[PDB]
Amino acid sequence: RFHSFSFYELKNVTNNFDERPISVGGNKMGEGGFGVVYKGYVNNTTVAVKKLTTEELKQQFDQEIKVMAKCQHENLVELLGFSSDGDDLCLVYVYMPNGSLLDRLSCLDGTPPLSWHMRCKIAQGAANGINFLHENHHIHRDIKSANILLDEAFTAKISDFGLARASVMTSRIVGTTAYMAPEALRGEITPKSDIYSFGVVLLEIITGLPAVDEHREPQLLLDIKEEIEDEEKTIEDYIDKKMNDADSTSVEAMYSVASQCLHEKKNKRPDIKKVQQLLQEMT
Ligand SMILES: CC1(C)Cc2cc(NC(=O)c3cnn4cccnc34)c(N3CCOCC3)cc2O1
Repeated sequence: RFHSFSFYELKNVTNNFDERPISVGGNKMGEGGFGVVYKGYVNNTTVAVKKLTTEELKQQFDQEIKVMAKCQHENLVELLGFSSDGDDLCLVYVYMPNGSLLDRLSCLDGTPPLSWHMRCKIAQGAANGINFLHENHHIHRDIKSANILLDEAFTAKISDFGLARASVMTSRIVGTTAYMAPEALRGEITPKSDIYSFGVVLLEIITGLPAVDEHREPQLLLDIKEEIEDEEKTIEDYIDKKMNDADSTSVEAMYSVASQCLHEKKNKRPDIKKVQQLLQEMT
């Protein structure tokens, strides 16, 4: 039971959708690729209002709402309402004060680096969210650090279910290439591909490096697995130098999970329940 807003009500919430930089007194918070996300106030509740071909975008809008109606969990973003009355699409969520894991890993706008302790809890939280989705027979298809949000306590919240499928190959290959498993690039749809993408997220957590950097060797973060396997680099060479509380044993444990997640044969990867347990044993 979501609150069916009119589009006009959401204009009064968002100051008729004002533009950019929130770090210097603005209201627009960010963009993923499907919509622009605005900060607003419904009574005293802080909200995030996402303003989104038409048929494909309308299908993602309906799929977001359908997934959110079925799936409530502390490690999933909470949808408060929607509006689709006058040929315009909006999604209103509970506000996440600490933004995305990507933003916090990059220390965007002067935020302090995440500690190893906090990074372990974020990894666990994200895995619990993905487990819930998979337990409810949903494939996310776009797991990445930009889609893991963080509340006031840095609890991880999986977001953006527009591309999700309630589980075969597909014609239209979707996802972010730096996170995608080989079989996903070939066009397969499977929960095993979400596991692979989570492996890339775990590498971002360990290293603080972006998943892709055109100005680096190797350009794709997933390729450090091969460097470490061939012993031309070590895990210690890549560990984020913006932490001071990272013990070798637990970092090695998380890397072992990331390595298993990034197995190139899909059927050799752990399922999400095993990933959850391995991260639980790490802590
Ligand atoms: C000002 C702060 C520091 C607080 C804050 C919150 C959110 N997001 C949300 O509050 C939010 C809640 N549900 N939701 C759903 C989709 C996108 N964003 C959200 C985002 N996002 C913008 C879009 O890209 C992802 C990060 C950035 C951000 O920076």
